[PDB]
Amino acid sequence: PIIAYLSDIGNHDEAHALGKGLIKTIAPGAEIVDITHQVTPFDVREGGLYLQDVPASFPANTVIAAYVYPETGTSTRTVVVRNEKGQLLVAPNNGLLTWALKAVPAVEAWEVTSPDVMNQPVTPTWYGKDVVVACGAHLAAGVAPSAVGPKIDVAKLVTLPTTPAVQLGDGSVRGEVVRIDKAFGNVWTNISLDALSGKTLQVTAEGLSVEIPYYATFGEVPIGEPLVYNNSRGKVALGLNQGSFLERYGVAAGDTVTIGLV
Amino acid sequence: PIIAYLSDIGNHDEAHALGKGLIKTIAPGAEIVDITHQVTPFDVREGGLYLQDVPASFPANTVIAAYVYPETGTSTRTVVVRNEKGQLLVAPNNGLLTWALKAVPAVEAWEVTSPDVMNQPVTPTWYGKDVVVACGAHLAAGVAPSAVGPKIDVAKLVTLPTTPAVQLGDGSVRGEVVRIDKAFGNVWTNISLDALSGKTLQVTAEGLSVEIPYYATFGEVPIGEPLVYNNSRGKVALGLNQGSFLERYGVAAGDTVTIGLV
Amino acid sequence: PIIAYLSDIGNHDEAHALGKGLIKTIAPGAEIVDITHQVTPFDVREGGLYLQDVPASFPANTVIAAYVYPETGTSTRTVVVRNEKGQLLVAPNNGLLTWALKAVPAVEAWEVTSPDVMNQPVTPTWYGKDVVVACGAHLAAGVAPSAVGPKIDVAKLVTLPTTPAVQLGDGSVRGEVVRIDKAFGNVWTNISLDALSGKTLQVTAEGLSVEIPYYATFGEVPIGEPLVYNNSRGKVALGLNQGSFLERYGVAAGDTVTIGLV
Ligand SMILES: Nc1ncnc2c1ncn2[C@@H]1O[C@H](CCl)[C@@H](O)[C@H]1O
Ligand SMILES: Nc1ncnc2c1ncn2[C@@H]1O[C@H](CCl)[C@@H](O)[C@H]1O
Ligand SMILES: Nc1ncnc2c1ncn2[C@@H]1O[C@H](CCl)[C@@H](O)[C@H]1O
Ligand code: MET
Ligand code: MET
Ligand code: MET
Repeated sequence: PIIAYLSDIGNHDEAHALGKGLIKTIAPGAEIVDITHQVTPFDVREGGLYLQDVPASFPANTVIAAYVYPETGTSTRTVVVRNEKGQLLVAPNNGLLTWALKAVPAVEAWEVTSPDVMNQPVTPTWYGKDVVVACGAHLAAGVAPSAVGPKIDVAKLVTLPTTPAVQLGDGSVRGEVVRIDKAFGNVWTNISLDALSGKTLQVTAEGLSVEIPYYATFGEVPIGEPLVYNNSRGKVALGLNQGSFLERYGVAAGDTVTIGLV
Repeated sequence: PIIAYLSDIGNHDEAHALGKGLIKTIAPGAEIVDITHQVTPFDVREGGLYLQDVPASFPANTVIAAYVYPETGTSTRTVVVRNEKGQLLVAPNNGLLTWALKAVPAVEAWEVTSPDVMNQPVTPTWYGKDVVVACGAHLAAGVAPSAVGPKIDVAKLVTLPTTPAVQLGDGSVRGEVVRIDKAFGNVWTNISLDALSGKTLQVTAEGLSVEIPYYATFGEVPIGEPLVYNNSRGKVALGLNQGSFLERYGVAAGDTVTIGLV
Repeated sequence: PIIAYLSDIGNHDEAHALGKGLIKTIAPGAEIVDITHQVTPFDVREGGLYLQDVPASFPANTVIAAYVYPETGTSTRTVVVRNEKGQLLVAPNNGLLTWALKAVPAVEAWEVTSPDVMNQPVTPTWYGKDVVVACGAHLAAGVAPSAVGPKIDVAKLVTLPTTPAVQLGDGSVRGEVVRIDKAFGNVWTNISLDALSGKTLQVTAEGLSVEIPYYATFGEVPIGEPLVYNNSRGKVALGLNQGSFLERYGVAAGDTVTIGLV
């Protein structure tokens, strides 16, 4: 069994590793694979976006244990979700799993109430470790999901709002910068390729209007010059060959962007 | 067997991983779990604080291999310590293990002198890899601790000084900021809750004097507002709900802080 | 089997971990050991330098899967190399493996052409995951190297240029700062000790000329003062005891440096 592990606690001190110690105590045979622990502090949306493509990439016998949990020690509970692939996801019921479940939908869910899957005495400021990680490790060790607490309708899993890309009427699409690919400065939108229907495109945002060609990969434009492309996760992206589209055009996550032909 | 691994060498290049290569060469069956490699360069105190809670969180069959070793290649030796839980700790004898052993005390110790647990030819500027990690991997592979070198009285393990919290006489406690919880800006003191005996508290430091209520977790105060709480490791902490108490009040590690009722 | 994994994609989000998911899907029994994912974006030279000492440190049954692949989705292919130790290396054929193969030379090589070792449909902007990592995992799972595609003469592996240290005639050596040891600010040159033949040395670069003694380790000079030493990888290095030689003298990677006796 594999536990895929994400938090916003950072990798710069022992905290994230104390969770790993707990995993090994409960499930010594579980293989721990970090997703990241560098989610922006308290940023449930950034964390959930990071989780979107994890289900498709990991084996079906994976437990995804993930928390960005500024609600720790409150009425906000942790949930377990079995998705269509056979994976189990454990997380605060705060919208963290919105995109992972869009990608690979939930078939059953449960609320985590049983102390026998918790690390007691649970500390109020770290439910991330003592409820989420603890329960993920019990699932990895073979505890049945239904033994964590009551079933709950898939419909009661909290979701955060997602802005659809909208076709405007002439052929251009008004959408949104979903995230920055921060290592490189590439800009990832929510605009699907099949929504625009070796052509060129007009791209519009508050800062500017530029004409940019479409290519399959960075190297099909000269160093420093821009391209629109289809990114690894199926959506329209903006970049510069071996440069930072973020720094040059100052785009930001959440900025409305409008894209259309010629 | 689990090797829990900490250094100040960073995770930004291959150096920390070359230790992992050495572990796998000596003990292919050992599971490597990083603690962190981002300890501040040369900061034995920060490293040792990071190690304090590792013994309680990890299984008893764990070897804690840890170095912040600006004394590498000198007369400062490496030691092996068996603690009350059955874990083995390997580290420079430079105070790095002060807090881990406060938390879970040493029952026996040894000086590392036998070359058969060293990666020879030992390089003078990296005893961290060639003595500490190498010996940790031999311990993980089954080498007996007594085979590393001479026994030494627990009393000769080097410790760094620790400032006790002092009750002043009226009911307030003069203490010290032990560390900053850097991902979030929470401030961790050495003041125990049972030392202050839903109340409010006066907190005093050089920068300021403010009145702050006590709660069990961040979410019991509105976003942006301060709380005193009991942190996950048993000590009094200062934070802001989804904010940085460090940045707002400018507190620092090592600052004397005084806290008392109403 | 061990997969040693390097990229320039960063560890701050899920991308590097999606490769790990793919590894576990193809080779669940493979142990994944990160080298680093913090190579500077697009910096093939920095990545290859990081890989130089990996072959010697890792077991012979290691697959080194490494990519800094700004050529992804282009005619630049991925290669498999068996080196003298029995390890397999998988990487873009773009010079990334120059130094790893200097250190432990290639005995056979192959071009990766067979789709049966690729993660199809390969995405054009991430050959790093879908060709390099995918093929590394198949090798770890037992696929034979010759089954990846056509053999190629070791001579056709792309290399990047390396500047030799040159003895100038009087006894001083003109060389080059190969890399900065970034955690600490130590300066690593390409000058061999046996090329200079408890003495003192004159060190010359554009910024300055200073006299610096030679010692085996940092602690043999007082805190804050400079030393020339032999670093862990066999070359002449410049540092300050518990300080940053980079910040004090402003040296940089690629700066010509000249060193000689008295
Ligand atoms: N000052 C603070 N205010 C609100 N939430 C905080 C916090 N410090 C840590 N957490 C939150 O504690 C969780 C562990 Cl359960 C992390 O996920 C973090 O999001
Ligand atoms: N310029 C320098 N001065 C003093 N100590 C140094 C150093 N560079 C690395 N180390 C020290 O070398 C150790 C590996 Cl044995 C690290 O733990 C580091 O603390
Ligand atoms: N805007 C960009 N321009 C050129 N190359 C880029 C890029 N963004 C990512 N990569 C390159 O994509 C690889 C994955 Cl195959 C990484 O190794 C990276 O070097
Ligand atoms: C930017 S890293 C290269 C691959 C990335 N997944 C993309 O499609 O933009
Ligand atoms: C600040 S991260 C949340 C948990 C942490 N251990 C604390 O008690 O402050
Ligand atoms: C600078 S980290 C200490 C060891 C390093 N490998 C060196 O020789 O400079």
